[PDB]
Amino acid sequence: MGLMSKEQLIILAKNSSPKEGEYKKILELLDEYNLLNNSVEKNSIDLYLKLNELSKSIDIYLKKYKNSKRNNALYQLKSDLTKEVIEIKDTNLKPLEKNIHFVWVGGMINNISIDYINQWKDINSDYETIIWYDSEALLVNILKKAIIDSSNKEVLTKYESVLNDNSFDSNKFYRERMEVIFRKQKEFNNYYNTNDNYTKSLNDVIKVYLIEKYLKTDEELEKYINESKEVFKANGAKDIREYDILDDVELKSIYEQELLMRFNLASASDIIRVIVLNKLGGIYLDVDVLPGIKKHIFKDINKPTNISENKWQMIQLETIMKYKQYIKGYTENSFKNLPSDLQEMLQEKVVEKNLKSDIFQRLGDIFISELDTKIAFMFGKIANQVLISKKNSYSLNLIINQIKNRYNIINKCLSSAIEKGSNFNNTVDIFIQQLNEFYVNEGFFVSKVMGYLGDGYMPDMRATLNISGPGIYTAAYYDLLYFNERSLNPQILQEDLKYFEVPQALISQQTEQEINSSWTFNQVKSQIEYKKLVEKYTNKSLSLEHHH
Repeated sequence: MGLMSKEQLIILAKNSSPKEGEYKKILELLDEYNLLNNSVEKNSIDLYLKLNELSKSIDIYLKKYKNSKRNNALYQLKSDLTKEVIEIKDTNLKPLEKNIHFVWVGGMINNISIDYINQWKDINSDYETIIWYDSEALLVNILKKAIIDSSNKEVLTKYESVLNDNSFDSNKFYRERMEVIFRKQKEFNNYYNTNDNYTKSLNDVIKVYLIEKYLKTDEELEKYINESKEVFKANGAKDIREYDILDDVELKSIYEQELLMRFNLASASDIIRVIVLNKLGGIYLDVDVLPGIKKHIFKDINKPTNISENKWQMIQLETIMKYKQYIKGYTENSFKNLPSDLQEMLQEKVVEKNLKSDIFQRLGDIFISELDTKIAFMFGKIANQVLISKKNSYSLNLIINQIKNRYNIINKCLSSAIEKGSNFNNTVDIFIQQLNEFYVNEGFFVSKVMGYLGDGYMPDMRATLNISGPGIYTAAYYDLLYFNERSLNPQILQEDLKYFEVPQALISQQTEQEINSSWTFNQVKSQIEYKKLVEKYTNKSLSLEHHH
């Protein structure tokens, strides 16, 4: 079923007055949509654009004749347009390109990640599995760590005689450290643009800079580079510098601003995964996501009442790995603490299965609309750890426009702030000032991006989420469902988002590497990390008690 017919709307909206010109436009647009929906081609994108026309046509009538008796039928039709978008998205399916995309930029990929990736390769021989990396950025993590470690040492040496004084605390440490980090980020980019270094190979530039200013040896860095490239080539990885991934001059600059001025590798990967999925299609996966476990394996075992569903999945993965050894070295700590009769029931359900494909669910043939882009949910929230989309999808285009618009705003106020700012703290203050003065309409957005310059270095700042992360996907889905562009304050409910969910049957998210990497740089973890930093870099040790 689709939209109401034109004669159906005529009967619902009839009154004694003649048809207004704006009403006739709605009616002919409705006719055009319904004729479009009954054709051989039925192209999802062409149908969506016609709905967008219809939506703008209803808004024109509703604002010109705000008391018309037709408005009740017309508002109903307007509501139906959003429901119709969902129906097109889920019935005009085309086969998904059989690509599995992983992204690892900034350094060497971990060997356990290769093990996880290989589980996906084995189960989906009909898919091409690609590990995307950046051959020019293999030293970025080393540079970032060198910048952070020298800023730790610099601050802790400057305040060593006051670390146990009353005024100095962990929050003062991170504020003073952020000034040093900002300065050092500034130092590198000055070197990056000195003479002709901006046209030399980025990897060579970073290597020389690390030798020159951070006491690295050419031998040890060359070894890291070549050994990482060896792992990548041994697993059929693809360099983004060689497959025209960085075609878009705007997106390339955004990628490299995250890569080289914020050293925010999570954000840099947020960019690349969107670019490769839009260019080639398929499914993107974080390297710590494993295939889904088939529903019927453990169905007859009762989950203990206290144990969460996420911990139940951990136990299932641990059971599989303990008795099938698909990934060697997988933890069994959760399994070991279970009562022995539950261990024995879990073990039996695994040992009775013969094939790895009998336990894990293969991707198989996936059908999806050109309008769609699916996203994983974790704890009821959308997370871009898994994405599914055809190439050049309509929703990926909306997501790309969200990135470009958001970085346009951020960079316009960051450049203003850097010009007017004398240090890190007043640069941030001017940044926030400029954001509020010129985006008075968007206070929800300004609140989410305030801490851009401190993200990853300061406790309780994660602006990235609403610039390159899941926050832009919420906005893009609102753009699609309610016929808007580049919206910064979406009004979309938890129900509308779940029409975009990656089927849970396809993924196991509660893996050992996922849980290890899952963290939150909040106040308490910052205080723990600061406490260890003091003992590492000085001979003092943090008091537990405050002296009166």
